[PDB]
Amino acid sequence: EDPPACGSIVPRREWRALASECRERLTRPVRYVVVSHTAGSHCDTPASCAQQAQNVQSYHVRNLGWCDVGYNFLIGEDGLVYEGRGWNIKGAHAGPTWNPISIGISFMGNYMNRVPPPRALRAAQNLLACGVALGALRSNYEVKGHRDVQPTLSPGDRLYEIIQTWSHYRA
Amino acid sequence: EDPPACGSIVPRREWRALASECRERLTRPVRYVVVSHTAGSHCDTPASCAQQAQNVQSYHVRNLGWCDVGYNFLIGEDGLVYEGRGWNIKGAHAGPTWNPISIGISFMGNYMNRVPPPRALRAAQNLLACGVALGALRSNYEVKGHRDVQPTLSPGDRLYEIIQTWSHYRA
Ligand SMILES: CCCCCCCCCCCCCCCC(=O)O
Repeated sequence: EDPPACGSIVPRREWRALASECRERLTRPVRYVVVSHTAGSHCDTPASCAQQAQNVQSYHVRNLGWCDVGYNFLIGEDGLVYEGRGWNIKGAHAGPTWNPISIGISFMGNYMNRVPPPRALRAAQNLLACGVALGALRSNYEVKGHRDVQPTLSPGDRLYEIIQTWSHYRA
Repeated sequence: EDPPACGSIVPRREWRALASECRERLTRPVRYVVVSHTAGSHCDTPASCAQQAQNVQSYHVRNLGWCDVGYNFLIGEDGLVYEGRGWNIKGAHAGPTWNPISIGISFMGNYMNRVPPPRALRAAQNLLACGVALGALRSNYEVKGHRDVQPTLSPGDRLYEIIQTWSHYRA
């Protein structure tokens, strides 16, 4: 229901997601974007990646007791973006400092010794673009690695060096 | 014009397409979008869909002797948009009356007794928005079924019924 909709995103319902219980909202236009990797399994198909979105969310909700999967968005290697908390709800990916002043997107998989296909990178940037068009993101926006803000290897050596060559990337 | 690049499209190089020998351009902004199906085998993974787009292009160039894949864009059930002749080049999808004044989008598969998945419909729709934003399509552009402009079943009863419900569909 109620879809138009931008950057070709797989809606929560499409991926058979449990419902959110999160309330805290993000004050848009948002300034930062933090890229992480789930550090979980990778997947390269609509089917496999939906099952992985579930797996990630399930771990976050049933096990860490969170109100919803931690990320605002998840990127699959199938080149599709999966809906997490979204543009409006504050995420849980970067620590109390960074969670309310940024959107966090996560690439499903471990990218330490592996690199994400061009399509996933496309879906990523394309995702950010839609964000500006929406007022959710800030056109002047800045990109940061998960590791650029938290003692963590995330989003992986391989992927980390790519987002640095991104134009909107700041260190 | 309107600089920022739009949406996620799998480029030619990526699905391994033969080089295009087409030269006749379209006059921007285009007023019509004609939707068809390939009535060929469907595909639901980036991997399998790239092959299929190739099979379709192949069949058009090698067997029908066209300058390129007939469609301007192809949609896969993997939820991805496959680049063909693209926005600026007259295609070969709908006859001499319609090929000079329209964009042809084809859904890979036969949608007579199957509907395409939401991710497919979503990609197709997001693409059209991309066209508008770019100025390749009129903001008031009109979507037509292939059967509405030529005598064919394509784009399939199921998919035809769906596009009828689109904001820009005019029989
Ligand atoms: C290049 C970046 C993406 C731009 C693509 C065009 C954006 C138009 C599509 C916006 C979605 C239409 C509905 C409005 C949003 C909503 O209802 O939530």
